[PDB]
Amino acid sequence: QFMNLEGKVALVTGASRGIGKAIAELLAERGAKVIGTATSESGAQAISDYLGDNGKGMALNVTNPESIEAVLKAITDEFGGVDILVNNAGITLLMRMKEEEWSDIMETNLTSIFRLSKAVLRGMMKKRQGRIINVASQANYAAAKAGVIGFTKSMAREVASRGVTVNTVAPGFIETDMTKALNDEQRTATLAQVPAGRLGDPREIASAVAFLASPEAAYITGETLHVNGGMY
Amino acid sequence: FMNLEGKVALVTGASRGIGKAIAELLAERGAKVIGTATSESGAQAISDYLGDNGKGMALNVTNPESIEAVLKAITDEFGGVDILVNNAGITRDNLLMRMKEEEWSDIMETNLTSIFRLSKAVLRGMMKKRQGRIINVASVVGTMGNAGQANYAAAKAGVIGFTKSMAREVASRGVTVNTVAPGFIETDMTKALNDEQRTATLAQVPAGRLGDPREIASAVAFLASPEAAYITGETLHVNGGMY
Amino acid sequence: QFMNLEGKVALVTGASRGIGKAIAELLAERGAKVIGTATSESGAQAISDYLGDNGKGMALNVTNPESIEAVLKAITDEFGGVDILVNNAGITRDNLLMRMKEEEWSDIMETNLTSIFRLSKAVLRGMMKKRQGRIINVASVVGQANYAAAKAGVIGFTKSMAREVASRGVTVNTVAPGFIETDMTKALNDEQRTATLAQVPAGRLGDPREIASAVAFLASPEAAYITGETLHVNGGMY
Amino acid sequence: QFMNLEGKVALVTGASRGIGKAIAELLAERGAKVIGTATSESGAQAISDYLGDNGKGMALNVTNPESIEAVLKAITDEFGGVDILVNNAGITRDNLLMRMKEEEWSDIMETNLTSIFRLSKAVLRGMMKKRQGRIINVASVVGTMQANYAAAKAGVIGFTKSMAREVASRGVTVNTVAPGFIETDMTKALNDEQRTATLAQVPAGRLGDPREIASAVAFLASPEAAYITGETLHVNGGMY
Repeated sequence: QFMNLEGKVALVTGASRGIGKAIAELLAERGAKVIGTATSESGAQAISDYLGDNGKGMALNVTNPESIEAVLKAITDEFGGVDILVNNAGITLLMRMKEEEWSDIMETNLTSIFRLSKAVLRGMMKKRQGRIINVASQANYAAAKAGVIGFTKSMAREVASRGVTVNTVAPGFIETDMTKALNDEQRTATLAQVPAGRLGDPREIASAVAFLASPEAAYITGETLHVNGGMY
Repeated sequence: FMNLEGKVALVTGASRGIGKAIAELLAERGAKVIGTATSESGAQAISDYLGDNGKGMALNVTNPESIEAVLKAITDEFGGVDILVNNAGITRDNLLMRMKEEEWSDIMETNLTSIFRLSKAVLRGMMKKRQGRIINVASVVGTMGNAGQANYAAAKAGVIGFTKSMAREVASRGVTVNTVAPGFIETDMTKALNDEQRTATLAQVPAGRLGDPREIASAVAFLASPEAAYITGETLHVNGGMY
Repeated sequence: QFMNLEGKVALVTGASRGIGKAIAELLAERGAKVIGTATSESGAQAISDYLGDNGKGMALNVTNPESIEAVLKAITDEFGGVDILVNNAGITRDNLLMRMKEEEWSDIMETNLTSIFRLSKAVLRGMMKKRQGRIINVASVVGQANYAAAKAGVIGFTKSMAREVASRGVTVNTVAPGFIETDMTKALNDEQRTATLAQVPAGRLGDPREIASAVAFLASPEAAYITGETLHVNGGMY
Repeated sequence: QFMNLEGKVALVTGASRGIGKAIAELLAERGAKVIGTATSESGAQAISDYLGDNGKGMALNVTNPESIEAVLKAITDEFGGVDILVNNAGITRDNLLMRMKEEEWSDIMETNLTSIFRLSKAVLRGMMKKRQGRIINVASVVGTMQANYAAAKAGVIGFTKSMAREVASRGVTVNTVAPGFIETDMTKALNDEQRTATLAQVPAGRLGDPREIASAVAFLASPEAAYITGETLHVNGGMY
């Protein structure tokens, strides 16, 4: 019965690969009915393929209110409301950083948190039980990440008394298809920053998320959990 | 000592309270000061209190064209901006659960994206001179404390994230980038409360009084001075011990 | 096989009651062989009584090097080295600074901060030889300048030590409880309870088991990339 | 009248050289009557020599209650109570924890942390009587990084925040200044390749000057910082 998610419906945004995928898979293994999202239909189909009976994939654009609305309705109709929301969808030189780079980061990595969070909150508060977990893996990225943490603390305070927790997981350097493609000199350089002397695995971010999502983390909210091998 | 003679300062949102106190103190320390308001009459009132020590200009920090025009005018008349003080603290209280998306994005544009635009527009000049100061001032906390400013929390934290990150890119060229974070400061709204209400709001503040706008000004003037050249990426809290 | 502690030996200091006890019980339930401590022999016996075959209790004074040494030798001989150390023993000596006495300061430093240094150093060699270890310090957010100093110190020690030992497979973390239901809170009047809950957005006190869960998670194989971290369990209080 | 310290009595512990000295000098230049301390009498005499009329030096061991008491009495008798306390005295005792000795640990605790408790408490009463006071802890320099010290430094910061909350309502502020890599006699004695390597950690691309720590201290000590308390002011050229 320990950290068991039977009966819970989880929505994991941006679940095609790496961290997102590891999270979706672990939540399914712990008993959740899982809905993972991608930006395209084929993306959504690949997610359905790896979840099989434990859930399904859907197409979602987190910068589009209509897409958000349609996806939540479909989830609600087929599975019941979202109990666990994992906001993992996101994207990535100041003297030349352009207006569009800045605002795309704000919309995709920060405002998306606000929108999705607000769209699932009413159902969670009616049930008196809920989990929102933001995964926050460059001045534009930094501002948005810090904003997600500011939002997390502040919102946690408003919704705690209704049984909903709101937290952030902050990965360090994690082994991605992108990290694997770097050369060995670059790999060695990056690891010099990490006292543990290795990259993290996506499954290690998944574990942190699964823990916060469980009944046994009910008194943890407003928290940033760092998973970085000692890097900061 | 903490002398700003020969420096050109732009203080956004200098009509009243904190903004005004800052613009006045920077003028008293020798800076040529340009304060801004959203309207022309606003700009005129600023000109009126600065007299010889500077002038006021109309600026909308959400409008690139307004920004460009204002910086050109400053550059032509005074030379580039040496000190930029961003008022990044124009908000009214509200709960995250109550606020709608338009309130959210207006706060983001006015309080956070404005910092990015203004900062980027003054940086080239500062880096060419190998000397510069950018100081972001967060909003005052009002009657409803931190709970009341949940609407601003993401923006405020973002300004701090931007500050640390950008400080790192520009430090080697003699530009510092810092934030001042006021606590509960005396405003017209707080003056209007009764004494029982003041004490109640003050129960959060160990110092047992509200801060004066001049105290925020001092902190800003210190960071803006030559004697703070090794301070950057920092948030300086001026809050009488709250939290 | 998930968050399973089979084959691991855990030492939980100060396990007589509340948080300490919850931790020792949960670690046993997850498969660890657990040694819990108290300051007296009868304390140690009560701990043996609730662990039964999953471990035993021992008398330990964390301000006494000899006591530390004797306890570790006994653990090592009987069970093998310590794999998991939970530093939970601590005390309070509240008072206004203007009245605070030398002894109230130094007892807090010795019991709540230096003890972490001593116990941590005494288990580290074994853990580094195995390339696997967990050290978890439990620090309550609880006239407290002495307690505050010591707690901030434990956090500084944690971050700094984590950096030295990470590359040898040992993690070092802190769990920071907020207001938790203990014998002390149960004894307060209803007006005082309502006042303390006004500080907590979740609107209830935490359960000792909820601190135990956090500790058990960090102690598990699945938290191998988490180190130098403070995990706050406080219902939103900060 | 700006950041003026005329009429204030300042005690700066550990004022023989570097940061301590720069602080004592600056506070004197801003008008304070300054008492700087060293561990020996000749140390105290050198301090008297550089302060001349603006103050004097005294011998003090911050791990010895009797020494603390004697020094405070002498200050009080001759100058009046301490208005500004700068706790700068500290040491390092480096070592990996798996080899660090009990005495290294406890000497650091006593010298860098408990000393703050003792000196702070000893000046507080006079400060609260006047409804005006400043306590500033300087939590010293990183030196080509120093692991033993981290617990004590973090403790000083915890103590600072917690104490600030108790005494704020009586006009006393309590803050910390946290220097980064500062040019000292020890940094001067590194080779050039080592200096370059350290500076790679610092975005500003140079070491700080002791005077720059002094400025931060003098600001916090002034009337114009009356609403700043419980704060750590970092002076590190962007390092971290």
